[PDB]
Amino acid sequence: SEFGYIYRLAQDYLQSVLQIPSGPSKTSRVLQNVAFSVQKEVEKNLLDNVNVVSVDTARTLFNQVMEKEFEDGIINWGRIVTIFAFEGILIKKLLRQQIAPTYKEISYFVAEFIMNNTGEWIRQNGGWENGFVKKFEP
Repeated sequence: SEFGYIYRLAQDYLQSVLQIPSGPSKTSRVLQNVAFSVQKEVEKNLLDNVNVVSVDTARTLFNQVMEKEFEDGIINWGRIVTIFAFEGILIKKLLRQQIAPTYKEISYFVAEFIMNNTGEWIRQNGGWENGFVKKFEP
């Protein structure tokens, strides 16, 4: 439910990256706008010499990059938006390099990280609808 909210955010962001067909919530559309901006820059600043052949590789890649994104233990909405930006980067490299034909599997370990590492802060700072949306909405 709390997890299930973040899973929907992650699933929505995935469906937008893959350009897949109601409609996301305002919260989700606001997140997708800011996340895709960050994604464009992060993919720029980095990834080639690593082949994402498996969803277990993208999960392993995700933990490696995000444990470094939060090393100092400081968190803010900008860092949390970078989580979704990196999920989009891994989907793209997965779609290309998967030695295989998984939407659900990626949404899950993105939500697991957010829930298990930022859930308390997100709540204490307004949640998605009273903290993130209020800060990033037009």
